[PDB]
Amino acid sequence: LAPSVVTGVAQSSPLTIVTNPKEPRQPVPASDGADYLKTIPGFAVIRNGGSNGDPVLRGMFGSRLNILTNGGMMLGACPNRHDAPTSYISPETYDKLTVIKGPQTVLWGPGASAGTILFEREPERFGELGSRVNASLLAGSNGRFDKVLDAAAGNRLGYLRFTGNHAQSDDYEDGAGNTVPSRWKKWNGDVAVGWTPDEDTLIELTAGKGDGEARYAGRGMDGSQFKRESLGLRFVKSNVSDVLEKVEAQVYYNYADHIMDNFRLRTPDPSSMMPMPMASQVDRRTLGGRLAATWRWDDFKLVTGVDAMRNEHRARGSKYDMMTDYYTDADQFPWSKDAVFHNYGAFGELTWFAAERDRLIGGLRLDRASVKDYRQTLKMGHAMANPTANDTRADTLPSGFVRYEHDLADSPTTLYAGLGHAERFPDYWELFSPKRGPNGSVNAFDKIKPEKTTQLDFGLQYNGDKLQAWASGYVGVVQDFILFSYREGMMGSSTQATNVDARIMGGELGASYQLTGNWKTDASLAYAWGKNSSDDRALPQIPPLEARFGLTYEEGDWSAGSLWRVVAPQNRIARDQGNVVGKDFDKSAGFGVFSLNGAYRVTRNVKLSAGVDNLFDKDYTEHLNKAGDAGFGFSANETVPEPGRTFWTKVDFSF
Ligand SMILES: [Cu+2]
Repeated sequence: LAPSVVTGVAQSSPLTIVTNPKEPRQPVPASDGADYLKTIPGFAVIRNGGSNGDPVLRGMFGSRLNILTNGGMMLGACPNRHDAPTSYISPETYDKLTVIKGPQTVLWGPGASAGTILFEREPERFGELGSRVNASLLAGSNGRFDKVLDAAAGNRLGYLRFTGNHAQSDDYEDGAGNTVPSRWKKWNGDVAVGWTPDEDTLIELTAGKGDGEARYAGRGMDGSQFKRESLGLRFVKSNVSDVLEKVEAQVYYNYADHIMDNFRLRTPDPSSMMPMPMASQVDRRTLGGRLAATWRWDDFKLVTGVDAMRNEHRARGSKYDMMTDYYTDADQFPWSKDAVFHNYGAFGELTWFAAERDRLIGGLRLDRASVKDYRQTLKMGHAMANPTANDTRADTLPSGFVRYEHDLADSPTTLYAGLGHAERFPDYWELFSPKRGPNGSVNAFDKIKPEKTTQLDFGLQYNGDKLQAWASGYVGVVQDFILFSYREGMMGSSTQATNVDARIMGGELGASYQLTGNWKTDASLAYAWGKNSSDDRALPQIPPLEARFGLTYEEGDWSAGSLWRVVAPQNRIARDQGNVVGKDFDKSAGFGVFSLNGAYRVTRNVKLSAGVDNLFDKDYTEHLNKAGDAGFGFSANETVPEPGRTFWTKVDFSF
């Protein structure tokens, strides 16, 4: 019953991790989605600044990760992924965070080859008139102040819910004494209205908005605006018939309106190729929906349904009169539409409960994806017609998987093995951001092929008395892996997208052990590996081997913890290759980082927790972090350092 700080999350069932994002986390997150994944083994984060990192799963980047919020897809608008999908998520305002590793589900949309990440809120459960309140406050080094409110009220027939947050921090320092360009500020407000006419029926309306800003040590521009607008309608109908367990219907609308520039959170770099003030505004409008039936009978469960999605991207930019020194801000010009995506899919998942110790799960999905290029012109020179203006392209993509789970006779042990095949239609960033496409093509839009992934997942759960253990491995091949290559060319830096063939393997494992009634210990390991077979060399942007060691003492109302994080050097690199955000250049040094936490239950409604992160003020950087920008003093290919010693205190309220 004793409160504690979360430093790692175990895998609680085959391929699946479930955690409550409201619990304090001990390397302390910057109020974004990527940081709350740092505690799940297998995740690493490309750091841009103090917040809004870009999540990598088993070395896989971007849309290979399927990231949903309440069942819906929120997509960013920045062509450089300043505003990756997790940058809009404040996890403390959600109730549950679920990760499913590998291409092992078809229920949640197309293309999820690396895994599926689901932030969800539970519907209120009032049976009579009442209210509940959850809230938290966090105070830390470098002006870190966070504020969270989750209030609801209702009765048997319906409810109203408000969740909200305001979070901010000044620039932090690395372990060498340097101020890193990294301040950020986030806020969210979301309302939910629930109608429960009877216990077999729920209809929920949601709407919310947020905004933010972030300074980016690792970019030429900062994010001065991360506007989000969200609308959602959900309908869940239970026990419809004796076999129809559940019908689910859902629509959602998500809008992102992002501004980056070189003059609101920094000064233009005189020595750079942007000495004049310069702003770029972009937006993304996403409309999608889902309809799913769940059937149960005999020893079988069948989930069947369809989904659909449309999204639209537009941009406009500022102007600088070199003669007048007159600046015309981006909002003075009309939006120019540049891209529209569509997807429609049908999916089905069948489970056979053979006997009591054996489960077979099989899933299939057929997707129809299309995209239209609306760029009339391309942006060295301002000229350039666009060769594929108003062109469309489409494909039809089947995906599926089979998984066997066997429960042992003489132990609390589950073994599993799965084969998955996933096909992903290319990203906005894979089609529109590359300066060049494959050789001989007119552009990336016209030629880049869908990515096709075939992977074996396997592993085991041990749910013992004093020992809790789990392991999960994977071997896989990727046909037409979409890879970025970087060139200088005096123009600046310029990117080419190509398709290559890849081999991947890796795994995660971890154990929890109750030493005594007060002492517990846990460890985890994560490894990922990648080879570019077409070019006979290593895949880029693969995080090195990582281990975590934790030790906790609990005693009635309080606990104390310590944590060692140890990561090996990454000597497997592919220089000047990567994705749309980052590229490899050097082998990384290994490092160790040490942290302490504690927690105290003051009462049943208020608990306190506190941590020191990186106690020894280690100066270090991660393999995947962005190179620092020359305008901030960084040498060439020197990557953004991680924070030095950091103190924080948190008070959680539950009424
Ligand atoms: Cu941007």
